[PDB]
Amino acid sequence: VMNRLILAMDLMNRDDALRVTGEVREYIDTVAIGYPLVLSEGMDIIAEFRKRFGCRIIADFKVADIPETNEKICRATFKAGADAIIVHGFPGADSVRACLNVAEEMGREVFLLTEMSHPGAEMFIQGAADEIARMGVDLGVKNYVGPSTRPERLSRLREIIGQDSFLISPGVGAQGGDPGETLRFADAIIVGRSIYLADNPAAAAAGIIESI
Amino acid sequence: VMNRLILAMDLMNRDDALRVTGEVREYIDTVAIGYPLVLSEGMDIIAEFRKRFGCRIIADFKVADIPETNEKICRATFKAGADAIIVHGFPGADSVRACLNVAEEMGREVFLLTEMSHPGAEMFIQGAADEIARMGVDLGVKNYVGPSTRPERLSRLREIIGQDSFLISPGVGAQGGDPGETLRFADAIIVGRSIYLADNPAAAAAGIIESI
Ligand SMILES: O=c1cnn([C@@H]2O[C@H](COP(=O)(O)O)[C@@H](O)[C@H]2O)c(=O)[nH]1
Ligand SMILES: O=c1cnn([C@@H]2O[C@H](COP(=O)(O)O)[C@@H](O)[C@H]2O)c(=O)[nH]1
Repeated sequence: VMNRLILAMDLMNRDDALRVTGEVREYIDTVAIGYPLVLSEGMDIIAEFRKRFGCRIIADFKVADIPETNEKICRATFKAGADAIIVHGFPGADSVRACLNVAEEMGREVFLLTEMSHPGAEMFIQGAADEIARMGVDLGVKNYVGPSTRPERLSRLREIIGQDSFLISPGVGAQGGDPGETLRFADAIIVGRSIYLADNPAAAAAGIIESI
Repeated sequence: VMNRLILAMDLMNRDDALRVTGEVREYIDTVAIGYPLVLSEGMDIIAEFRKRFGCRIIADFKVADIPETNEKICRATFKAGADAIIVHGFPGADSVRACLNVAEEMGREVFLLTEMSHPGAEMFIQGAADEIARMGVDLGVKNYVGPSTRPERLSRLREIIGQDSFLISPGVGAQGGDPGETLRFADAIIVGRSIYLADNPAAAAAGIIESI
């Protein structure tokens, strides 16, 4: 992705989300849109962003349901125009396969979330993360999400998925992760608050890019 | 699109197509892939390009069949990963609507080809072009294709579709169209041979961009 930087657009109103995204578009061509914005403004916001900014959109929906429901969520999300969707791996292989099947049918991509960046991830997710990553490899997953806040875990994840897989990483800035260190292992970093809550989002994005 | 320039990749072998596209990727982020490449290397080439170059892909398939077949062609094309498809308008409204319905279902876009750039277009297409464009407006089409070789016709087309519609235009360079003049009316120009047959495709792309 451009400058190896993905904007996590978690503002909850359309006007502010459009303003900040437009201000940083010269530095970023990929935006992660999640439920905070979608549940506040509707799924139509995805197509609006894609058209207005000409950016790729990753739906950060952390899909985590049974196979049948996962298929419906993925279909609705790709119908809305998303280029990719983030899916949790802890619910198991059948749930991930359901997402992969819809992405195959619709010409889109699935990103498998393996270990999360927040403190609570140490309770249950971290202990299953290596196996979740190996499961992804076994299913043919080529895109993964791992934690900026734990570079030793990001390194282990990169080890399991190989150099050919694409790995993106949130937890940079506000959560404590460092851009440069994270990019030693991840292909791109996801940054939300450090950019969208900044007094000058464009200056914040430019500063992150210059630091790397 | 980046630099308002779209590469028409009509080489017929994968190695040469990948080489030229990689050489000009710093100048272009949108590639039109048509049947010369797809019928020679397979539909899988679309996903390969999208991944390898991170570019948007327009399938320049000039869809021109009955509604039922158009739906199948569009479904197969979007399944392959194309972001948009070019559809002929001369076969009529039902044929275009079939394409629009599949694009809506799959979160993608349809570009309506209204008047073609080659000499033969004067025989039958030119006389129906204004009505084909008006039909597109009536159907809700927002993306159009018009001829670089006839700027007065491109102007008339822009007049019918309005300033809000997106208009791209082939026939630049080899066919005689001028980049600058075309961009007075079109949002982006499509260029094939002037770039892909050049001794230095990157220098050719850079030269077009500097001229505008
Ligand atoms: O393990 C994960 C997975 N996803 N995200 C998401 O990535 C973004 C990070 O935002 P931030 O830069 O403001 O902390 C938010 O959308 C958040 O839901 C994390 O932070 N950690
Ligand atoms: O009216 C039209 C519609 N489509 N194209 C297409 O646009 C490209 C133009 O290539 P060129 O720059 O090599 O002439 C080719 O893929 C061609 O099929 C035209 O040239 N004219």
